[PDB]
Amino acid sequence: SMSRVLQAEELHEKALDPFLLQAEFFEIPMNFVDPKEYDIPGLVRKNRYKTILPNPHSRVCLTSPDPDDPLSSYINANYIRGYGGEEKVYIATQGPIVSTVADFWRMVWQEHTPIIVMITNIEEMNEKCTEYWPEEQVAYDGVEITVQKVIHTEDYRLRLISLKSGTEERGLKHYWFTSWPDQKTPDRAPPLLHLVREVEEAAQQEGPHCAPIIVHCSAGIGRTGCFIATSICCQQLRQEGVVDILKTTCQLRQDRGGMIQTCEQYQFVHHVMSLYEKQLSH
Repeated sequence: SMSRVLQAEELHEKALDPFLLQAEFFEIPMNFVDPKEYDIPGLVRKNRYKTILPNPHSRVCLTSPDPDDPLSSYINANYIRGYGGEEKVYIATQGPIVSTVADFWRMVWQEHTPIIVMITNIEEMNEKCTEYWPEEQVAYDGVEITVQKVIHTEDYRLRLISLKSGTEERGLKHYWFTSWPDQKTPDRAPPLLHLVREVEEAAQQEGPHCAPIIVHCSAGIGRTGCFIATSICCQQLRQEGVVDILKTTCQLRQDRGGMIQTCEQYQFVHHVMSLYEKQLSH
C-alpha cells in the first residue's frame, strides 16, 4: 500500500533518524480485526490476548478434530506472504497457552510445517509462551512428538524433532532464539541476522514448494513481524539491491494486523538491514 524504496546509503542514514522513523511508522495502520468477527462462545480461552485476533481472510483453520465446530477449528494464526507476495510462506501465531498446546501441534501436522521459529527469552517462559515440546516424547491427538536432539549455539537452541502419526513420520526443526534484546541498538542486530540466514538456508534445504514456516513469540505480531520482515527484506536486498521496509510492513499487516508492534521494533529492522547491506558489500 505505502512504499519507500531505500538504496544503501539512504538505508544507513534512515536507520539513524528516529524522527523520520516514528513519523513513518505511526502513519501505518495496524489493521487489527474487530473482535466481533469472532462472536463465538468460549473463544477467549483460545486467545492469549483478547484483542489480538487473526484477520479472517488469512487465518489458519484446523480441520481436526471437528471441522464442523468453529471452536475446535479455531487457532490464533495467520498465513503470511513472503517476498514477492508468495503465498503461505510463514504462519505467524501466538505462543501457545496450556489450552492450545494440542491445537498448535495439530496445526504443525496439518500444515506440514518443517521449521518453527520461536523468539522467546529464557526469562520469559511459561509467561509469554508455554513450553509446548517434551523433554523426550509426548502425544497430542494422535501425533507422536519426539525430540531427537538438541544443538546449543550462541544465538539459539535447535531441536531436531520427529513427528509420527499412524504410519507417517516427519522431521521438524525448532529454532529457539534466546537473544532478543531489550535494547534495540545496532550492536544487538547480528544474532537476529544469523538466525534469519540460518532459517533461510534450512528452508531452502526443504526443497521446492516448502511448507509454511511457523514463527511466534507471545502475541505473534511484534518480534514475529520483525523476524519475517527481515527475512523478506534480505531476499529483496540480494535480488533487487534495495529494501522497502515500509512496503514489507504494510504487506505483513494486510496478512495479520499489528505486525511490527513498536517503533523501536521498526527501527531495529532498519538496523538489521543496514548491517546486512554492509556485510554484502564485503
